[PDB]
Amino acid sequence: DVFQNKANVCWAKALVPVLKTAGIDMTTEQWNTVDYFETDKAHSAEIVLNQLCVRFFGLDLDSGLFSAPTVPLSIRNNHWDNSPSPNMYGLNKEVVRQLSRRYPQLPRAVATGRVYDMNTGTLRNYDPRINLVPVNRRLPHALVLHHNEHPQSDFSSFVSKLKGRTVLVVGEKLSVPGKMVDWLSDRPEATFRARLDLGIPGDVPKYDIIFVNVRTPYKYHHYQQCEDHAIKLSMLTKKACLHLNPGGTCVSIGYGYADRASESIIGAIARQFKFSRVCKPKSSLEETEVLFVFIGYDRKARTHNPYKLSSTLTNIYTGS
Repeated sequence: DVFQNKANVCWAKALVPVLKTAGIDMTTEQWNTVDYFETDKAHSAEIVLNQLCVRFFGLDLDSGLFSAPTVPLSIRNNHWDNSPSPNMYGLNKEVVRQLSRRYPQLPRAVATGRVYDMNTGTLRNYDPRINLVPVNRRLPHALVLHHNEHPQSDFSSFVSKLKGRTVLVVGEKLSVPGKMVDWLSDRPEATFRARLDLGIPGDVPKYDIIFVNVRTPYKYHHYQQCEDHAIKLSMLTKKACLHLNPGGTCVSIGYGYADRASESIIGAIARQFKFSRVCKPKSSLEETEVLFVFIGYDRKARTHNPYKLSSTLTNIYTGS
């Protein structure tokens, strides 16, 4: 039983038959290379599928590699399962055929659940470091050249300088001088105590400022860190838009949008605000770290130009 001692990995479950269409059989050890499996947290089966697709085959879901409507990934009662729905996935053999000209051993990889090393064209056993980026994806901004191990960033000063009276801090505790601060976290001392992997609870009230004080560990690459953070942007940063007063502000720790989900999520958040920017205060030490800044929450219809935030991210990360 690969899911022994796990209570919150329905998503990994649901993925078994999807992954099986590409010959993949994940062991417990291999499942532990997914952060949320190891820490036993609620996750999106779809984001995880994209992660595994890249690691195994060096390609993300926009390649169409899993676009065959074979197995459903569905949500019922906030539980992932394979119950019938119009949200289906599976190895697409036509797509495999198209890709085989450029990637001769890819059909064998997807037949036998082996890693297609985009670097060598040769087959490997599973290792999350072999394919660090999807080769099919045009990255919307540059990624950092070097990552180092710094202490955590102290954002107290930054937040205290924002306009607004009422603050909700989500995640790690933060003192904010001169403002009222509610605290949402899974700790006994929190104003609102809840499991943050289940998102901002519906019964949390509205605020002037929401600061998502949540980090994601760097393991292999900026890409990995970014895609592991994506679910938190969905569950916290995006849900935070429902907990803002008119004209309110949401600020969130992030790592850009290297992956397709982060990009989509950020775009959908950005459209609900009059202003959206990215910055990296002097207090932000970890090289991949940035703050997404969303100012002036409204319900107005509005297009978003992703080139604005992408330009800024490229500048921050390349020192340009």
